[PDB]
Amino acid sequence: NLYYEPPCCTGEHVQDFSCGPLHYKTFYMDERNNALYVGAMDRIFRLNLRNISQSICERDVLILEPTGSDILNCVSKGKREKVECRNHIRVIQPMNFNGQKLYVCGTNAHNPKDYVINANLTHLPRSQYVPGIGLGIGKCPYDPADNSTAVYVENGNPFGLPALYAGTNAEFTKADSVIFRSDLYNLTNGRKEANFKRTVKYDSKLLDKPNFVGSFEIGEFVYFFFREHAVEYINCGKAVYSRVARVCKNDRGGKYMISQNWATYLKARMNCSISSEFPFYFNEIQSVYKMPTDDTKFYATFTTNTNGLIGSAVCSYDIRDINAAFDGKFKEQATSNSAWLPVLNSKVPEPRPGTCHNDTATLPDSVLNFIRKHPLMDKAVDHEFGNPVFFKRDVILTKLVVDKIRIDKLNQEFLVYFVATTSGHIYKIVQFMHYGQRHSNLVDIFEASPHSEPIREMTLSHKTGSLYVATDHQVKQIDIAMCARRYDSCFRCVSDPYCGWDKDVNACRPYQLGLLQDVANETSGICDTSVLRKKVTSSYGQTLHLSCFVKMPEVLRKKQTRWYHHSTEKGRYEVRYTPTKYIDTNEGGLVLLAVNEGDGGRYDSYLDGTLLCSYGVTVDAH
Amino acid sequence: NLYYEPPCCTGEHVQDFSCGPLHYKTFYMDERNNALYVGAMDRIFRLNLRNISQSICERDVLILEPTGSDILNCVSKGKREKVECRNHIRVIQPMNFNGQKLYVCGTNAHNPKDYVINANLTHLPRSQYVPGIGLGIGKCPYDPADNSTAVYVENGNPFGLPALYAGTNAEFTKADSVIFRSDLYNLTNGRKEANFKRTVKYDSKLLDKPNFVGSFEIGEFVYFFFREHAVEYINCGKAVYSRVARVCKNDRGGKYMISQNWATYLKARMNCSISSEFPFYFNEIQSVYKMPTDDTKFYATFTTNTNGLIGSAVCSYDIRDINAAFDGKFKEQATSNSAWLPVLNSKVPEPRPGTCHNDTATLPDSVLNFIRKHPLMDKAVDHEFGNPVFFKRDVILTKLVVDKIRIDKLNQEFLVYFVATTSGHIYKIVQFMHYGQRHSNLVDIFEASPHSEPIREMTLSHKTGSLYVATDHQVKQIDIAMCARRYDSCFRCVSDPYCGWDKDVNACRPYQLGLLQDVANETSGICDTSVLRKKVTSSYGQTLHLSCFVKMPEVLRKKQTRWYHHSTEKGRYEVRYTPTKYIDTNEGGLVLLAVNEGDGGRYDSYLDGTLLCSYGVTVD
Ligand SMILES: *[C@@H]1O[C@H](CO)[C@@H](O[C@@H]2O[C@H](CO)[C@@H](O[C@@H]3O[C@H](CO[C@H]4O[C@H](CO[C@H]5O[C@H](CO)[C@@H](O)[C@H](O)[C@@H]5O[C@H]5O[C@H](CO)[C@@H](O)[C@H](O)[C@@H]5O)[C@@H](O)[C@H](O[C@H]5O[C@H](CO)[C@@H](O)[C@H](O)[C@@H]5O)[C@@H]4O)[C@@H](O)[C@H](O[C@H]4O[C@H](CO)[C@@H](O)[C@H](O)[C@@H]4O[C@H]4O[C@H](CO)[C@@H](O)[C@H](O)[C@@H]4O)[C@@H]3O)[C@H](O)[C@H]2NC(C)=O)[C@H](O)[C@H]1NC(C)=O
Ligand SMILES: *[C@@H]1O[C@H](CO)[C@@H](O[C@@H]2O[C@H](CO)[C@@H](O[C@H]3O[C@H](CO[C@H]4O[C@H](CO[C@H]5O[C@H](CO)[C@@H](O)[C@H](O)[C@@H]5O[C@H]5O[C@H](CO)[C@@H](O)[C@H](O)[C@@H]5O)[C@@H](O)[C@H](O[C@H]5O[C@H](CO)[C@@H](O)[C@H](O)[C@@H]5O)[C@@H]4O)[C@@H](O)[C@H](O[C@H]4O[C@H](CO)[C@@H](O)[C@H](O)[C@@H]4O)[C@@H]3O)[C@H](O)[C@H]2NC(C)=O)[C@H](O)[C@H]1NC(C)=O
Ligand SMILES: *[C@@H]1O[C@H](CO)[C@@H](O[C@@H]2O[C@H](CO)[C@@H](O[C@@H]3O[C@H](CO[C@H]4O[C@H](CO)[C@@H](O)[C@H](O)[C@@H]4O)[C@@H](O)[C@H](O[C@H]4O[C@H](CO)[C@@H](O)[C@H](O)[C@@H]4O[C@H]4O[C@H](CO)[C@@H](O)[C@H](O)[C@@H]4O)[C@@H]3O)[C@H](O)[C@H]2NC(C)=O)[C@H](O)[C@H]1NC(C)=O
Ligand SMILES: *[C@@H]1O[C@H](CO)[C@@H](O[C@@H]2O[C@H](CO)[C@@H](O[C@@H]3O[C@H](CO[C@H]4O[C@H](CO)[C@@H](O)[C@H](O[C@H]5O[C@H](CO)[C@@H](O)[C@H](O)[C@@H]5O)[C@@H]4O)[C@@H](O)[C@H](O)[C@@H]3O)[C@H](O)[C@H]2NC(C)=O)[C@H](O)[C@H]1NC(C)=O
Ligand SMILES: *[C@@H]1O[C@H](CO)[C@@H](O[C@@H]2O[C@H](CO)[C@@H](O[C@@H]3O[C@H](CO[C@H]4O[C@H](CO)[C@@H](O)[C@H](O)[C@@H]4O)[C@@H](O)[C@H](O)[C@@H]3O)[C@H](O)[C@H]2NC(C)=O)[C@H](O)[C@H]1NC(C)=O
Ligand SMILES: *[C@@H]1O[C@H](CO)[C@@H](O[C@@H]2O[C@H](CO)[C@@H](O[C@@H]3O[C@H](CO[C@H]4O[C@H](CO)[C@@H](O)[C@H](O)[C@@H]4O)[C@@H](O)[C@H](O)[C@@H]3O)[C@H](O)[C@H]2NC(C)=O)[C@H](O)[C@H]1NC(C)=O
Ligand SMILES: *[C@@H]1O[C@H](CO)[C@@H](O[C@@H]2O[C@H](CO)[C@@H](O[C@H]3O[C@H](CO[C@H]4O[C@H](CO)[C@@H](O)[C@H](O)[C@@H]4O)[C@@H](O)[C@H](O)[C@@H]3O)[C@H](O)[C@H]2NC(C)=O)[C@H](O)[C@H]1NC(C)=O
Ligand SMILES: *[C@@H]1O[C@H](CO)[C@@H](O[C@@H]2O[C@H](CO)[C@@H](O[C@@H]3O[C@H](CO)[C@@H](O)[C@H](O)[C@@H]3O)[C@H](O)[C@H]2NC(C)=O)[C@H](O)[C@H]1NC(C)=O
Ligand SMILES: *[C@@H]1O[C@H](CO)[C@@H](O[C@@H]2O[C@H](CO)[C@@H](O)[C@H](O)[C@H]2NC(C)=O)[C@H](O)[C@H]1NC(C)=O
Ligand SMILES: *[C@@H]1O[C@H](CO)[C@@H](O[C@@H]2O[C@H](CO)[C@@H](O)[C@H](O)[C@H]2NC(C)=O)[C@H](O)[C@H]1NC(C)=O
Ligand SMILES: *[C@@H]1O[C@H](CO)[C@@H](O[C@@H]2O[C@H](CO)[C@@H](O)[C@H](O)[C@H]2NC(C)=O)[C@H](O)[C@H]1NC(C)=O
Ligand SMILES: *[C@@H]1O[C@H](CO)[C@@H](O)[C@H](O)[C@H]1NC(C)=O
Ligand SMILES: *[C@@H]1O[C@H](CO)[C@@H](O)[C@H](O)[C@H]1NC(C)=O
Repeated sequence: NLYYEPPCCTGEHVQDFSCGPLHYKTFYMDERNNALYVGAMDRIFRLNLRNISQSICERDVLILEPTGSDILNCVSKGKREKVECRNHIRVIQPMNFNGQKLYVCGTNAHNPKDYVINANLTHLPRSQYVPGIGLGIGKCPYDPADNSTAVYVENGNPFGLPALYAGTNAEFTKADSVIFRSDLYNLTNGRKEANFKRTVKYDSKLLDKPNFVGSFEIGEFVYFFFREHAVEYINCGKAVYSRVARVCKNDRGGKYMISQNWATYLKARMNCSISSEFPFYFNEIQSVYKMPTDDTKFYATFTTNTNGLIGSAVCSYDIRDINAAFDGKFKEQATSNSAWLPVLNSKVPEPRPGTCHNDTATLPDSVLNFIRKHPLMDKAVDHEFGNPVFFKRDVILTKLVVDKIRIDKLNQEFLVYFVATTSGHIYKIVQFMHYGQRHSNLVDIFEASPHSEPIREMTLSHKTGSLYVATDHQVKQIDIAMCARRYDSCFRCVSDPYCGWDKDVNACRPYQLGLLQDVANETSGICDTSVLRKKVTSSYGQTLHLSCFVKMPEVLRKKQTRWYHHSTEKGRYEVRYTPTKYIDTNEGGLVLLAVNEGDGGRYDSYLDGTLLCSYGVTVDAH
Repeated sequence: NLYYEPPCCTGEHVQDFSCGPLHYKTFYMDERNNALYVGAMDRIFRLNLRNISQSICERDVLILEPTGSDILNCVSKGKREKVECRNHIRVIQPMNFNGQKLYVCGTNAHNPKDYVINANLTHLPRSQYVPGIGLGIGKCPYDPADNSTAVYVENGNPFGLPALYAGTNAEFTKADSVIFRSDLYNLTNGRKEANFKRTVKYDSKLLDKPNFVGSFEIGEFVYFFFREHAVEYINCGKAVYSRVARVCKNDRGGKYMISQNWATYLKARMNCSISSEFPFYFNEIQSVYKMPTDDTKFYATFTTNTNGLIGSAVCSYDIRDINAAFDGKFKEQATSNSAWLPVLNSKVPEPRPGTCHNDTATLPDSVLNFIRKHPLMDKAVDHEFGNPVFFKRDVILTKLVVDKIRIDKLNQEFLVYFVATTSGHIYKIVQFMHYGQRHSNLVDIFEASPHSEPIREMTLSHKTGSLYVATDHQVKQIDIAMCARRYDSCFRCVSDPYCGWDKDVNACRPYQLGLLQDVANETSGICDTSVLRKKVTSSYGQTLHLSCFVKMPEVLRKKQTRWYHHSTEKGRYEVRYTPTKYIDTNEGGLVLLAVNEGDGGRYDSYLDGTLLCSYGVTVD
């Protein structure tokens, strides 16, 4: 009766875009030009970032479908031509080539093909040839189901030349998982200046059935995030571990026989666990996110193995801890029958393997010999505070974006995580500090996609204050703050860091100084004077139904509702549920069966000890 | 008016015995003599097995408290005098010595002491001395919080002599975990005939912080069940594994320098996992149970590590799978920096290590050298069907007992597991077979102890049809079949293997041929003619509350309540839950607000697609 929250967000603060079941995947956001590029099957879209509903299917698209030759070879004798032999876009990157243009790569019917196109989704002139395009190693997956990553890097490579860094698995029939860098071309004079870079082929010490979840350029390096079969666990069982790997941007490879291989490739296990004498590990990373303005923090989701009892967690990682693992001890298995042990630093050659050098071919061979035999660091990368930001049983958390909020006049700084689930929901998790410790609270759960439709991509725009979600059927823009629309109660309003309750107008608003807010729940009872007792009348003998929410908000549905009654000649007491007098509803409601005289009076409803709503009941003689 | 199940069982089918916070622990059940012996702090009781409330505190007890010097020395070491420095009974075993006597061992103020007493809880005459009795060191723990085990064996030991086998800690401050056999005495002539047997002292390959949960004499062996730090896991992290260890009762030890050590000690990991490409392990065994008349099956509880996300499982084991591990390949860590690998059979000496022999000192030294370096088998003992009988998230399962109901027709059988939790509850799980596949069903949950009072011991008397639970505050006898008391509905009655529904009396009775029963849920409409049916009226469109149970039984809250509405103008349709019209009640009810003309009709309540109760709604 009192509180009603409109469902969200699959019913304005929500904008949809769809041209059919085109398997939308791969985001590239250009805030300065109000553009959200979205890849799809045989297509790339340029959506209006401010309001993706204002984009038109026929206008804001560029068709990139395979040739009849590539479709023929892909079908062969037997293969699905319906989606598997289409051109699934997997890479969309900003690329400098006589101005700001887009580098695009697609699966192209199991024949990865890359392109360079204008920002307005037009081809370059037919006479315009871009050096390196269509040549070399496949730059994106052969398979639409492959989990790959890529990042186009303008600065820091050998000779100041641009290059694409990428991790991919190519065909699943063959076993060629690789982290590679494209050939270094001078795009002006067309000369190939340096050969490509790649992990040693078929070396399971470098990659063992990886699934890539992200890649970033930071400082003088490029970092890759993936999960893989844990080689160092084989003597104890089968496990999938999470990895961050690192290469120097200026890596040129070693001497003649190994010049095509990385000379600086290292990787480390990522630690996401609940701390104790027996740490509980979430071993399988699902996605990683970096704030565009912060190159020092990485936020990632991890799950247990999805067989058996399931749990998910969110952990955060500081670049100094990542690099600490790469500056620390190496791991080593001396023989195939040996334990995995740390290497004495006195055994490490000089210069230290993994450090950057302008001329890696000049490094002593002992350095290259060592790094090719010790790609794995001994240290597992420390997660901040040694515990998950957030963890949850029986949920698979996948994509995530992270926002930042500062209230400098009250000295409160919050992170807000938006984390997708395999069921199509978004978790709204706020992080805050209290007495030197980090805490989190699940602020909200809303629906972004039906259960049968997985969330394939998620990104975030600080400029538009919107979250973008891609599924197989549409793209969905969701405002990260819906204070006025979503929260009609002080109770819900003050828990959201974007919001604040205005007791004057009795409504939830975007936060500003002077509004009620308690993200950390450190002033419980702040909403007491904002609970407006609703007076109601009822005749003698008829059934009355008291309820705060029409439907209890999802994040609150598993908390305790306790009702109290205060009438004349009766002290205030808790309402015990009897079969034919007091009934509870799964929404925290109170039903009065056979109302008599003494049933009238004050009724208070508390949720985990905090006052939720109040009623004034009057009963006549009928 | 509604189905009502009264609470159970903390309040004629439940009997209590208590003489104070005496820390009741250690059961020994003598069904032939209607006795349940219970150890306690400084006390041992003999309870009437048929009805433990008949027992009298002052009459059915023998005080066994430490000497004043024992208590003095116990607090000299820095222990707490109130509880730690008392004599906690930890072993009660039947023992032949001029008749049927009892072997008793207690912690005795961190100075383990053992005794031999009569079955009626009286001391033997002081003139009568029992050879070997006196010091309990190696026989029961120093610490009341220790998890130890022991079994007294009359037959199969060297020279036909009796012996106590035990796993415990041999030192109160220093760590000396040991699996141990007492000195072989001839109790008639009083001579010490053979020395004790023990695992090599301080050898982490044999025991590494073990917590023992049971021990049994089976065939020519004694088996020990325990969990311990997983030594073969150290290169990958920290873990606790579950083990079964085995010694030959034959065992006399090797030659002169190692004569005191087992020559036949082997152990193997125990596998309790959900089967898949990535098995999910429950690694920490909590208790093990064997049926008195069956030496081929063992039933155990396993938990994940209690830090982090928690689950518990019940797995069963066949003796042949246990011995298959001991007959299989050995595990080996060649050097301290080596992987753990299986040993080529051609490298194993003869006679095969771990096999029994009348004269183990005669075994070639190479056999003894091998078995002392390779105590751990490569194979992990297969659990039956490769999956838990039953597993549950968010609960810690501890003690368990298992009953067998024999069906005459077609040689079938039900197993009923009674499994305690740390919260004081007993899970009642029936296991049944169908097309050669194993199934289980959680039939009931009831309360045997308050949450803050953990369950310390649990046993089962098939003769009396009762289980017995020991807590710090009391002993509780609970009938395993409470058909008439617990179930007042056909729905609940037919699912319990002990019970059957009688339509003539409209009640639940102990099962006999003719009553309705559907443990396997193969005739879902069996209770349709016996469901709760009633008619209700709603005036002026007031809010109406339909319901079947007073309180939904705990095991039924997991299923989905669905209401169907039959009208002459709307047909039979499932009532869609809409916030402005239809609300759910935590006890399976249906709340119709703003009743109208079209709301009238028949309302059937189904629990997971089985009819629970039906309504006839008319509106005026
Ligand atoms: C992710 O982040 C988590 C949170 O930050 C982090 O949690 C911390 O986890 C640990 C568990 O990993 C918690 O517990 C501690 O565990 C320590 C390690 O103990 C075990 O490991 C020993 C070493 O074995 C490795 O190293 C050998 C030599 O290289 C190899 O031969 C082995 O094969 C093994 O190698 C593996 O691990 C190496 C290091 O990771 C790695 O290089 C290698 O490649 C391979 O992967 C074992 O010797 C030890 O076994 C001994 O002890 C057990 C009893 O537990 C016996 O059963 C065994 O038979 C054996 O004798 C373990 O298997 C412990 O040392 C540590 O103990 C100290 O602290 C506790 C209190 O915290 C004291 O009670 C205890 O007495 C110890 O105190 C003393 O010593 C230490 C140093 O020795 C000293 O600092 C201290 O002041 C005191 O003097 C403790 O139990 C820990 O609590 C967690 N922290 C928090 C804050 O929660 C997690 O590890 C991270 N994960 C990863 C992967 O990094
Ligand atoms: C409890 O009961 C459960 C239910 O009954 C059991 O479940 C079964 O679990 C297994 C997994 O454990 C599932 O199988 C899939 O795994 C197996 C095993 O493969 C892994 O192990 C291989 C061998 O590693 C070990 O032996 C080496 C040789 O001795 C050692 O050098 C090494 O250090 C390992 O040692 C440990 O294990 C052994 C044996 O247990 C032990 O003696 C040691 O002391 C030590 O503890 C590895 O080679 C594999 O690695 C592979 O993957 C790497 C990438 O990560 C590659 O780099 C590498 O080259 C290799 O490819 C794995 O780590 C597979 O054999 C099995 O194969 C499928 O496919 C083959 C194809 O031919 C087929 O023949 C198989 O039948 C199977 O279909 C699977 O991949 C089972 O599915 C599962 N069973 C059921 C019914 O669900 C559980 O095992 C049991 N637990 C215990 C502890 O007993
Ligand atoms: C990818 O590949 C492209 C294409 O090759 C490359 O771009 C080229 O870089 C070179 C090197 O910087 C450029 O060459 C220089 O260009 C400047 C500017 O020239 C134009 O503008 C002037 C007006 O100021 C006109 O007069 C001229 O005709 C051009 O239109 C010149 O000033 C440079 O001249 C010096 O060096 C020449 C030899 O290299 C001499 O012949 C000449 O006399 C000049 O010498 C004087 O200056 C030197 C220092 O600059 C000094 O060392 C001498 O002693 C002497 O004092 C030179 O021609 C070229 O224009 C670029 N081309 C394009 C299309 O941009 C990219 O650099 C490459 N990418 C990467 C990452 O390497
Ligand atoms: C790239 O990375 C992604 C993400 O990490 C990988 O995606 C996993 O991919 C596999 C294979 O495609 C998926 O597994 C499938 O899931 C299907 C949907 O199953 C759910 O829904 C069913 C109802 O329709 C339900 O029955 C099913 O239950 C089963 O799984 C439960 C645990 O997941 C288990 O408890 C149940 O008992 C039961 O076994 C699921 O709830 C299913 O129909 C398929 O048979 C198959 O299982 C995973 O869902 C993907 N995971 C995620 C997080 O998206 C992808 O494989 C990677 N690519 C490569 C090449 O490796
Ligand atoms: C802000 O913080 C306040 C505390 O700092 C919150 O108030 C408290 O909230 C808790 C619940 O989180 C209430 O909890 C109690 O829980 C115990 C134990 O609970 C368990 O056992 C029962 C019985 O089996 C089981 O049913 C439950 O599910 C639990 O597993 C109960 O015994 C108590 O009766 C009570 O329910 C506190 O009562 C409550 N008040 C105080 C003063 O602690 C407050 O809700 C927070 N506000 C927010 C988050 O908006
Ligand atoms: C022998 O085996 C036993 C069973 O496996 C082992 O038992 C474990 O013993 C430890 C320590 O004695 C217990 O840990 C403690 O739990 C208590 C009480 O916990 C409960 O109450 C608190 C509130 O007071 C609540 O927060 C918890 O959630 C519990 O509800 C704590 O107060 C202690 O600080 C400590 O954490 C284990 O709980 C217990 N586990 C089980 C399954 O019984 C025993 O340790 C073994 N003996 C030896 C010598 O190792
Ligand atoms: C623990 O110690 C107990 C006390 O000694 C053992 O019990 C004793 O067992 C012996 C059996 O050897 C038993 O003796 C029997 O034989 C005696 C002599 O008999 C022989 O002599 C006749 C004629 O002299 C000859 O023809 C036969 O071939 C044979 O060689 C008899 O005098 C005696 O009455 C009896 O028949 C002892 O009586 C018995 N002692 C007691 C107190 O029971 C016990 O065996 C041992 N436990 C184990 C497991 O070894
Ligand atoms: C005895 O066995 C029958 C046959 O399985 C049980 O009926 C079935 O119960 C399951 C749930 O255990 C029902 O499944 C569910 O369907 C809903 C709606 O589609 C879905 O949301 C759930 O995820 C689940 O899949 C199933 O519909 C139902 N079958 C029929 C015909 O009603 C019955 O509950 C068992 N009875 C007892 C007392 O165990
Ligand atoms: C985002 O764009 C869509 C489409 O242009 C807007 O939807 C329209 O809303 C106006 C006024 O509310 C109507 O007159 C149109 O008929 C709507 N068009 C469609 C296709 O529904 C939407 O309002 C825009 N949202 C924002 C926040 O500007
Ligand atoms: C088990 O023994 C208890 C204790 O003797 C019985 O409880 C008593 O029942 C008798 C009647 O048989 C009453 O006279 C006593 O007042 C009861 N005492 C208590 C403390 O309850 C109990 O009835 C016996 N149960 C069975 C099944 O024999
Ligand atoms: C407890 O049991 C012992 C052992 O049977 C009893 O002691 C016997 O008492 C009878 C007399 O009734 C004597 O003839 C035996 O010689 C005794 N045997 C021993 C080994 O002492 C004792 O009387 C019993 N006590 C009670 C109270 O029943
Ligand atoms: C390495 O290259 C950078 C950039 O070209 C340059 O500034 C630096 O001086 C070089 N250092 C050496 C030692 O060659
Ligand atoms: C071992 O002793 C038992 C009984 O003591 C006997 O039956 C068996 O034959 C003996 N075996 C050998 C090899 O002496």
